[PDB]
Order: sequence, then C-alpha cells, then structure tokens
Amino acid sequence: PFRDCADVYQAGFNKSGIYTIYINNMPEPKKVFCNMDVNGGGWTVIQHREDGSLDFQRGWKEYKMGFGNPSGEYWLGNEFIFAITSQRQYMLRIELMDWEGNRAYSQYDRFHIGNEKQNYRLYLKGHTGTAGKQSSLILHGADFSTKDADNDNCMCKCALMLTGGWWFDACGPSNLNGMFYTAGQNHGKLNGIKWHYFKGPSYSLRSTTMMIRPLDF
Ligand SMILES: [Ca+2]
Repeated sequence: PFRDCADVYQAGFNKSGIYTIYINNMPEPKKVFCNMDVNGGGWTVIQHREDGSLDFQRGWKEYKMGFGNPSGEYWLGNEFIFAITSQRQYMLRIELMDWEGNRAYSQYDRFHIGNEKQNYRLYLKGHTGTAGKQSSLILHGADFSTKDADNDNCMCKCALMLTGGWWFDACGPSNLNGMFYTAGQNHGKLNGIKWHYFKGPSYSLRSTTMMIRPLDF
C-alpha cells in the first residue's frame, strides 16, 4: 500500500504527475503531485504556487484539511502532512524561483510536524541549499497559525499582518503562503510570498514548491 511518492517511484512510475496515495491511518486516499525529476525523484508535493489563481487566506480548518488542486496550486493540508510525516522519517526540500529567471532551493535533512493538539508545530534539522546560508524557516520550533488561530510567538497577530497560514515566529523569516504578486509587482511588498535569506523581506516570489521524501530514498 503506497504511502507516498517515494513508494510510487520505486514501483516504477518515473513520470511526474498526479498520483493517489494511501496514507497510513487516514480514512480516505489523497491525490498529490509527485515530482519524479528533482533530486533523483520521489517527491510528494505538499504545497505549490505559480500563478496566484488560488487564494491562501484561509482558516485553520482549510489549512488542516487542504485546499486547491494538485494539477495546479495547492496546500496539501496539515492533517495529511502530519500523517505522512508520521509514517517514517522525512526530509523536506523547498524549490523557489524569483521573477528574473533564478532558481534556488532549501533542504532539510529531517522534517516533521506535531499533531493538531500540538498546533502542527514545525520541527526541522540540517539546512543546506542555495536559498541562503541561514534557514528562512525557523528551525527551533514554531506553531502553525492562521487568521482564526493565533499561535505565533508574537504579541501582534502575524497571520493577520502577513496573510495565509504558516509557522510564524514574531513573524520570522518566511511566508510561502502570503499574497501572490505578479510580474513587476514582486517589489516592495510586505505580505508577499517571501523567503528572507534568498531575496529578502520585501520580494514576492514567482514560484514555490514544498516537497517531502524519506531519508532512505
Ligand atoms: Ca500572536
């Protein structure tokens, strides 16, 4: 029973696309995009953005259950992210592109997130890549927050200032779920789709993909 796109790959489907996966302890299947091209393939996409067609200003429940479509932009849903990352040890890669043709990535040796009663707190270790030398996600641990669930480390409400659902600190150095600003708009925006150690706190990115695979791939 395919638990993730790593399984899908090892069974010989080497072509990127929509696949269905059967996550342990989850009542129903789930479609995901599998990227089979990137490291040596194997990647379950957990979020993707590229055109702004999908709105990321959603509440806790939509963040939990997922929204959008794996043929385009989407958020896989926290409950599923937790569930997949409970099945084994996963690593996380984050593909990013700016408006001038540049591609960069961040990678994490180890990723998982807590369950809902842990506010889906992020845990990460082992940052490398070309999207900056420091990690733009906090490594040390942050809750997940959205407009209706204020779980950040700030006295202010970060999801309200920056939009979207994210592991905000006192809003920290990233928000890949902010507002999508188009070509030539990407400049001077404070609540865009940002990764501070790549392009900075006021650049809005052209495109993001967050994906996971097991260490033993
Ligand atoms: Ca707060």
